[PDB]
Amino acid sequence: ELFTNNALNLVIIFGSCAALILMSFWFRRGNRKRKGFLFHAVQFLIYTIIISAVGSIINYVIENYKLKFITPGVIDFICTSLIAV
Amino acid sequence: ELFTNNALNLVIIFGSCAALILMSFWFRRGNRKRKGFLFHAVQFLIYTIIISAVGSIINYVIENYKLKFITPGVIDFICTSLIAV
Repeated sequence: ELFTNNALNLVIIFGSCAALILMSFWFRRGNRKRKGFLFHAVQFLIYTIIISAVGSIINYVIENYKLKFITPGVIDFICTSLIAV
Repeated sequence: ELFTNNALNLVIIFGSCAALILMSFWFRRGNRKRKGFLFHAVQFLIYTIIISAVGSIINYVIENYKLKFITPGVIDFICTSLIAV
């Protein structure tokens, strides 16, 4: 659905939009338009936040529609692999 | 069956085809037709991916047809032995 899916998503779905806003701010770089070290650190941090939110997003999808065969072990393994990469 | 088995296989069965495509690409070697060190490393990695996918493939076979007497402990022991070899 659309309204029911949005209601069940709670703030997990809005995490992607918030992270997009944060990425736009980092493109503006906030206080000063610079990059190096800490900039990459905070970018990696909010990417990890993106993946953490996506974990709950996909956890709700197979819980509110159908369990199917996702076996969330594999998706958390994939998320850890992406974080490592 | 054929259609039901394919539907229940999900992307685990297609992992073998994807790995075959990756092996063909490694035969083409992608950027440059060379080998050594990292080439063997990535080949071992995608072989491990093959075995990991086959684990779930065989896990679904005895779950959707009949449990029988496989005792998945022995098959994971065999897969670990093959990885070590």
